[PDB]
Amino acid sequence: GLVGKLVTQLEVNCDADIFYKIVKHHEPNVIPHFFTGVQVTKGDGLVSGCIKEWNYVLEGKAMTAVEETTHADETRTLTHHITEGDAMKDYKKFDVIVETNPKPNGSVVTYSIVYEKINEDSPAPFDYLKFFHQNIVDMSAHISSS
Amino acid sequence: GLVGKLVTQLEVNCDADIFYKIVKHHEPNVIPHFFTGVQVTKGDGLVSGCIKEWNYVLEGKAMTAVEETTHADETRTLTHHITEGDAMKDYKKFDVIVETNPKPNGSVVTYSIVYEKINEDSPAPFDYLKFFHQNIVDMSAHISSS
Repeated sequence: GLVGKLVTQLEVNCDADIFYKIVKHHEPNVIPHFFTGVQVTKGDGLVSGCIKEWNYVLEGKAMTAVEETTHADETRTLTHHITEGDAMKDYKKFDVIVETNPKPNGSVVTYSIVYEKINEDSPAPFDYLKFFHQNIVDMSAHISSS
Repeated sequence: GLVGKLVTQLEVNCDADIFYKIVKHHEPNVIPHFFTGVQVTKGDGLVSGCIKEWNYVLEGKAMTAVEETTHADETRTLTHHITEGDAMKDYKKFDVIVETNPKPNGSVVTYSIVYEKINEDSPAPFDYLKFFHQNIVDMSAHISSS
């Protein structure tokens, strides 16, 4: 089982398009972290994404990652493509996809971690899944109606 | 974020229908556990599922659960419906759905935990997700071609 996907899906009381625009322009200050990096444009001058080098602390351990982020407004989807860092000691591929859709009924938010392990001895990224989950729960608790 | 779903999805080198029949009739002896219970029939005499009371040790702690299992051969789906036990101290609802499908390309196996927390102070079931993940990885490593 070398190729796989972990998912955490949450219901949020908020319109999908609004919530996506919030997620797209926001990060969890309690968590030690910062980034440096650049904005990417499509060629008309308006940002289409970013490339960031993160310095962060996960389960007590300091780590780095380089991620390229792209977005698709029409499907309310953010994609983080990790190319380098501590995660690449365990994974050949590590992508994080964030989707927001309206309930058939507010909204449903889906974090997916699409991964390929280096070898069988690599863990699956349950530590990252819980991290992203708690971060989006925290951000969702500071948003409210009206 | 009280209602949600956790998913672990794995690729396995095995035909989907065969793998489903394996999963359907198998349990991880390393893990302390046993069950008692009964078989359920649809009314023609052939088993359609089971109702089991599990005694198991999760992350060092002894727990119990009562689960009703049903299956759908045509969609290769097993459904475990938990009605009682330690998990119900955290969740109003706790269902585990196991699906096996062929790759568009072997197979893709999907464990989903569909949950509703009692309150905001309840955890999401990352401990169960990792447990089910490692159990299906273990079972998949003992299966091989030909």
